[PDB]
Amino acid sequence: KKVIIAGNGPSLKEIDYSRLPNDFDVFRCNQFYFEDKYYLGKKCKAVFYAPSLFFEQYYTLKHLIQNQEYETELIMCSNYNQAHLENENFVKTFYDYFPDAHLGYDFFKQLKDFNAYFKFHEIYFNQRITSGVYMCAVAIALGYKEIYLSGIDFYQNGSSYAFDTKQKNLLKLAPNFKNDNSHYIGHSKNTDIKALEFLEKTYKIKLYCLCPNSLLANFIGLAPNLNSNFIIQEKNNYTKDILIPSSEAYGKFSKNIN
Amino acid sequence: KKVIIAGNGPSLKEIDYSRLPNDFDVFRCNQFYFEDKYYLGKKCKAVFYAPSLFFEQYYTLKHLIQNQEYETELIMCSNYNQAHLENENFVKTFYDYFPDAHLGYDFFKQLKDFNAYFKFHEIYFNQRITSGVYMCAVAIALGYKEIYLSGIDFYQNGSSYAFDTKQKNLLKLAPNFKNDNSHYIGHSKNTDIKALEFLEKTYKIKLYCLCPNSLLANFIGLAPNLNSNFIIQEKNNYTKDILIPSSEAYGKFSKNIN
Amino acid sequence: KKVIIAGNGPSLKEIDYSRLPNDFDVFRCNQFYFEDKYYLGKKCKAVFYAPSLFFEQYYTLKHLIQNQEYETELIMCSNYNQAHLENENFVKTFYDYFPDAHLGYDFFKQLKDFNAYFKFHEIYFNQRITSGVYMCAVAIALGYKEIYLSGIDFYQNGSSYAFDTKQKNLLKLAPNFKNDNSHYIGHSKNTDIKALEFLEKTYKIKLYCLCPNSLLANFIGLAPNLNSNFIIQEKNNYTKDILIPSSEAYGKFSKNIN
Amino acid sequence: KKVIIAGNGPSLKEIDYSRLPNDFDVFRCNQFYFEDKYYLGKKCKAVFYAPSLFFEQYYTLKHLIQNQEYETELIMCSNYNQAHLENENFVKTFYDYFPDAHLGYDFFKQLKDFNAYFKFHEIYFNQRITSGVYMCAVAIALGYKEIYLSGIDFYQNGSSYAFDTKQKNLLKLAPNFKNDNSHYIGHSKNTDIKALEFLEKTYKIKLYCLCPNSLLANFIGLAPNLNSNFIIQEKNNYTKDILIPSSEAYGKFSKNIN
Ligand SMILES: Nc1ccn([C@@H]2O[C@H](COP(=O)(O)O)[C@@H](O)[C@H]2O)c(=O)n1
Ligand SMILES: Nc1ccn([C@@H]2O[C@H](COP(=O)(O)O)[C@@H](O)[C@H]2O)c(=O)n1
Ligand SMILES: Nc1ccn([C@@H]2O[C@H](COP(=O)(O)O)[C@@H](O)[C@H]2O)c(=O)n1
Ligand SMILES: Nc1ccn([C@@H]2O[C@H](COP(=O)(O)O)[C@@H](O)[C@H]2O)c(=O)n1
Repeated sequence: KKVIIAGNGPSLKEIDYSRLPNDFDVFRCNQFYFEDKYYLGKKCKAVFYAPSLFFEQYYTLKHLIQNQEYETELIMCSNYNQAHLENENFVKTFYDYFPDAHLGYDFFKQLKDFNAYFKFHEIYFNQRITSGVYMCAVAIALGYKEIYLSGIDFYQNGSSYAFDTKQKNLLKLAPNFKNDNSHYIGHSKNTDIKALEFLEKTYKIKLYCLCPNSLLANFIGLAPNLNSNFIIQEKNNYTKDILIPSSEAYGKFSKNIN
Repeated sequence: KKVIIAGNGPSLKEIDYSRLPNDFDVFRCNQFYFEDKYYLGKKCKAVFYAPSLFFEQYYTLKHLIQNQEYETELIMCSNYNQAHLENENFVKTFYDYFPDAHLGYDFFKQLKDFNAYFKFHEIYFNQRITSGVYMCAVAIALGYKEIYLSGIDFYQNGSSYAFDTKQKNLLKLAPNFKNDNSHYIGHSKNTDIKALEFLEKTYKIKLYCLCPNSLLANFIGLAPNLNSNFIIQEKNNYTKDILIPSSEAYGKFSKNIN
Repeated sequence: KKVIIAGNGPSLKEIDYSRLPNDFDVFRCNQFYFEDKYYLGKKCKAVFYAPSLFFEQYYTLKHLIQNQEYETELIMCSNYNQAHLENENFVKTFYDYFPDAHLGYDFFKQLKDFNAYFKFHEIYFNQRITSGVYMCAVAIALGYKEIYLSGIDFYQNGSSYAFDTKQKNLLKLAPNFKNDNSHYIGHSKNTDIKALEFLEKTYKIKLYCLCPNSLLANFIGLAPNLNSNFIIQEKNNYTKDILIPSSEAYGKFSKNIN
Repeated sequence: KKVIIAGNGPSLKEIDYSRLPNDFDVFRCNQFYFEDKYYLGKKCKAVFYAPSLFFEQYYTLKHLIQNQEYETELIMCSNYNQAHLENENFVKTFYDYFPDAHLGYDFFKQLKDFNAYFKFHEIYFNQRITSGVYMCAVAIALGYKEIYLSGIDFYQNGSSYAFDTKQKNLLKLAPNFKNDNSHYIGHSKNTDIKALEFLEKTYKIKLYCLCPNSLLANFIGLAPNLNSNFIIQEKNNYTKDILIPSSEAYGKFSKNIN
């Protein structure tokens, strides 16, 4: 199958749907569910969460599924086996706390050349790919060959996500969202582009751009027009903030955070 | 073979023996040996002990076997790979301290969907299945297809086991037994029933109820009447309290408790 | 092949050599090299050392081999995977510090029933088999079927080894040798005999006794008279004390002792 | 293929090139890149770095490759699984920090007899083979059969490398280079020679000497004259000091040093 990999940049709201492939899987990450409409449908092949709020995102995802807001086959933690990026015990006990999820690194590390590329840039130059690029790597390891990108906009003029992230619960869990620039300073356009180009060339897969007005389109060729249809389903009374587990839950998980 | 899984609720003493299957294995757990009569015979396929008193139960079981009070093929520790439920070193060194026993989780974790079901409810909602339900999961992983339940009564009106648990040694090892309600507050009827229903539906096995007067019978269909016979053998001068290992034994095991 | 397993009791010096099998391997343990004559030849199939002085015994063995006093194919550490019996890091890094040796437990644990037998008696009853019995278990795991025993005398009237153990270096490394009873209080005749009987019956091997005047002969049938010959080669200017590694060597090994 | 293994002794500059084999791979180690000319070409099959400065050497190597000063297929850390020789966490997380490199011990330990030989001499006698000998062992494990040695001179009259090692960055990272004798006191000619002889005899490979005026030639037969040609390419504006990673990089790696 073809895969659609979606960041949460503004271009998530400016997909050119006439270019949407006929039969695809969808990869979403992080606060994707803050979206005000189902820009890519409610069915996900995989959802990816950073290690830092994985405990609360997993909880929240279960509520989303129970609520029939989204479905997903795979749940991925976007880890790297780096002490500075993730809690060591969290990773060691992962499959025992989250038996229906995966460590994304199980797949990422299958791309040796890209693992090496990432680590060198991260460790020595503080140049860190974003989640969207990480999902691409995992897609490639899973055997996907045609990758359609959207919602990747390189944090222009602030973090500027495709939705309002200033929500009480997320702000309390992750105070970095209080300010306009909440993402890692080590991210950049060039870093993401160079990484994507490395992946395409190294693993001989194909990248397409679904959003013609995104800066991404200056670097990645457009998905072909197919005259596809898409009705964007609206959302109302939806989950638009992360949920906070009880203090008893935190206590049971306390060896696995910080 | 068919398996009979026995909790230690009052219904252990009100089995409808005309419904006992012809050829079965028996699973017992915890203080099963406190029973005043051999309500299910002295031959067990497996005995299951919680991690918390495993050290003393193993010792006690060896005495029971040496004494010809019970026989058993398998000895299981009912663990979950959760730091809040069990001592980490205990689990790591288990097969070296108890070479003829098993960690039950070796089998429980083979039921991925149920492992995930359990962990989510336990961690986030403090809803904990009971040992009887854990034995069912292990039975399923071992390949059993027809499961006959008894002694499961959901702790109605106190812990109310089928025997007197207020015994000197057990009270000293586990002071929680001093009070009428000694079991985990996180247990409940709904939690056990929902879990059992999940297992039956997910793994396409069959559950039966051996005790028509138990509340369990409101939820699980009765084992068919077969006109089976059973003479309940009495017990006298039997082991009705847990045994306490020497202080030298505790010293050797001290890295594996608390 | 048949194997001769030798403790270091007084009966080591009263082997009835007319009963020595025609083609055998020899297992020796601990301070075997303190012997004043080659009671079993200088060629060993295996030598076994307790964990406690393994570091110095390995060093000493290399000197014995370099000196052409003994040869051996296998070097075994007689471990049990018990924190109270052996240093944990020592066991974890063993093959990296001693690449041509083995942990005996790699073989001992292949005898599940006997592993369980040992652990239960050791942990709960403080009944500890001796090295001679441990070598028997390892012999069985290695596939030996006929086991000829000597030098097993149950520490009658003191530790009373077949040689003088009051040597400067051994006394400094292991002050317990200063007193007449230097062995573990948890050893006994009954414990060794019961264990040997368990092994013979459980693994359907054959035990023989090479020393007709040893108390062992009250329990184990005599090796058949074959009219075999044996000239006991004398030893002179031989290594009769353990060697002590340099303080630099101890420093490098310091994580692996105590 | 045949392999050329190069230490960084003065004889690196006195190779008899008429003896250079026709088709070979090249192994270099440590500060090899300090060389003022390409005494063995810019193409390496493998480069080996000691654990102590591996973090900075890896960084530096990437710059050398980016700069087209050298190429290499394999990057090896010359480790031994010894706490006194290398940082434990460094070794445990190695493949996650350096995904395109190898722990040399993965290969060294495949030579059991030599692993045992090394450990015994190192631990008990403080007799430590040099990197050149370590590369030979790894070459043998990789399947090389004909080994041509150069740049091995046993540190005569000081460490006396084939280049100036008194460089600001190396001196700051490794103050031992400030003095004329900066190498391990535990190295010696006899130790290296005995080890090389052990390897040749044990693994039935062939050693040759490329440098007729080196003391090595008193012990190892000369590579046959083949009338081979070689033009030594000069180096200018080359990297002649190790590079120092940023303080942010050190912070991310801080669990893996000291
Ligand atoms: N303005 C934005 C916001 C998010 N994104 C991308 O969306 C993905 C998910 O966002 P976060 O990793 O910050 O949660 C990342 O690739 C991020 O870089 C973007 O490209 N431009
Ligand atoms: N009154 C009781 C007592 C025990 N039981 C069940 O018997 C099994 C063994 O009891 P404990 O896990 O508390 O040792 C559990 O399933 C427990 O819930 C019950 O269902 N009702
Ligand atoms: N008097 C003795 C001395 C040693 N032995 C046996 O010789 C073997 C080696 O002695 P030690 O394990 O104490 O080093 C053991 O089986 C020990 O019990 C014996 O049986 N009688
Ligand atoms: N004067 C020298 C310098 C280095 N060498 C060898 O070059 C190799 C690399 O040097 P170092 O391991 O010290 O970095 C080692 O084998 C070292 O012994 C040598 O033989 N004589």
